[PDB]
Amino acid sequence: MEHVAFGSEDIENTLAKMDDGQLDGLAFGAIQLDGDGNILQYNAAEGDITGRDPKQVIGKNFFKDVAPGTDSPEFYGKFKEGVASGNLNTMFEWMIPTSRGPTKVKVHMKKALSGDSYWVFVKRVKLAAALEHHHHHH
Ligand SMILES: COc1cc(O)ccc1/C=C1N=C(/C=C/c2ccncc2)N(C)C\1=O
Repeated sequence: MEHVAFGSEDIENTLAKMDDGQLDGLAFGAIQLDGDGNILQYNAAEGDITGRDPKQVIGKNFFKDVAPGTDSPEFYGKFKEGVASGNLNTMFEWMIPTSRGPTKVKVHMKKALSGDSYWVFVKRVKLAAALEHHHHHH
């Protein structure tokens, strides 16, 4: 009846009942990974922004092709980290380097309700500028 909300208290409960059709309707990115990190689900929204295909990512790991070079303890490490505890709950910002240039965004990974899957949402942050903070060598 109501619309979906990013980082909602019942975001998983809602999506669990919703299918791929509605998922793509979302105004944000949604990616479901398995215990190993294999792309189980992929909403069109994210596929459009990033430029990746859902039926093409299916089976492939998020750090395998979906994100080459993301095999760090900050991203990949956290993913498997929570999996060991049985509740991958992490919320931080990530940099998505593209052809047009790097752009900061919001990343949220919450383990599914069934436990045999993990939800990964992504929302582009607001526009903003920045400067350099370099000093003389010491
Ligand atoms: C939450 O993070 C993401 C969500 C997504 O949906 C897609 C991507 C990323 C993150 C990253 N993607 C890349 C590189 C992609 C690439 C694609 C095609 N050719 C060369 C490189 N790097 C370095 C990332 O950190």
